[PDB]
Amino acid sequence: GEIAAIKQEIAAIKKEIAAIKFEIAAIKQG
Amino acid sequence: GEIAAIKQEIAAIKKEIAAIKFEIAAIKQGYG
Amino acid sequence: GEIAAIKQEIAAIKKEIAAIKFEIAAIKQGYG
Repeated sequence: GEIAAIKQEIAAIKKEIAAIKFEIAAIKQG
Repeated sequence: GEIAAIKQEIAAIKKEIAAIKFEIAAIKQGYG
Repeated sequence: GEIAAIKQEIAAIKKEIAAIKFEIAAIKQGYG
């Protein structure tokens, strides 16, 4: 259960990193 | 132990992500 | 190997975050 939750958190963080990289690229366009 | 250390790392990472998102919010509003 | 894989994921995330923090500094930087 603890392991399931930690892996879920890792996936959510990677999801945010992906989101961040797209935001940064949009800012650079300009 | 091992699992505990992994949780501290994940917790510190989450703070860094929150700071980055806010910085990005600030930049898009002309505060950076 | 499974727990080592989780530790690799964490080290990779840390490298991505440091690179992001550099990119944000570069977006912000002026001639100061």
